[PDB]
Amino acid sequence: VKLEESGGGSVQAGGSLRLSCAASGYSTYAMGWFRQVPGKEREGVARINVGGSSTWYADSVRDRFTISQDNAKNTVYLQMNSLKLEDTAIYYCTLHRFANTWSLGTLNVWGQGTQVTVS
Amino acid sequence: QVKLEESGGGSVQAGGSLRLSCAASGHTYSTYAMGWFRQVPGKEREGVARINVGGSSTWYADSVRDRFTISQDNAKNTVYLQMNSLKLEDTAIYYCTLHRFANTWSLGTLNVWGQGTQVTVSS
Repeated sequence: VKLEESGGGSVQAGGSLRLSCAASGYSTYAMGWFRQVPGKEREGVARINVGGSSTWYADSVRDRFTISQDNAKNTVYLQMNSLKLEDTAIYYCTLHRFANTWSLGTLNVWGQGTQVTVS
Repeated sequence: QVKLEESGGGSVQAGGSLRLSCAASGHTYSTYAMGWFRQVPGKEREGVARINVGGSSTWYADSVRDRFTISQDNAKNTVYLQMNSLKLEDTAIYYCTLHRFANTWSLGTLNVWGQGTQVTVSS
């Protein structure tokens, strides 16, 4: 399976950006984003069960970001709003068959990610 | 040193398709980022499409996702950009560009650059 990522770049504090990630190559699986701020370890940001319904957000982004899916297109979307300097990071699309394993990162499929720079 | 050899592009009516290609020669890494930026009239260059040569991950600008597709021939250090459903405002100079690192690639500044290939879209 391959991951096709979109979006990112620079944005003014308080603004918005939209990411997307399409997976190509299971009927249901977990997909979403982790991020890595320079100097920090990578951390989960948001997940959705593609082909299911459940979502998860890191408390630091809940109510500012929205994750959604297009299951027919095996694609997820991350609407990032109210951006803060602390959100500057590489955002990585990542997938696993199972949401519990997805949370750990270690066994996931990983994209090369996209930079988001909040000024 | 590394040289980027560009081909493709040209002119088409809106709704049509064009392809670009770019081959790197010289010192290349085991994996590296290659793809295109473009410079539309009045604007500075902006990232369009990236692939991890020697890997599989791709990235697209939001404005081109789904219409454009980037692919590779890893062993030939070549990438390809298939542009479908082209719009007037896809008119631009398209530059092949390379960096060792995908996230540095996105900045442009530190990349190796091709000469650029014109794309024009007529109504």
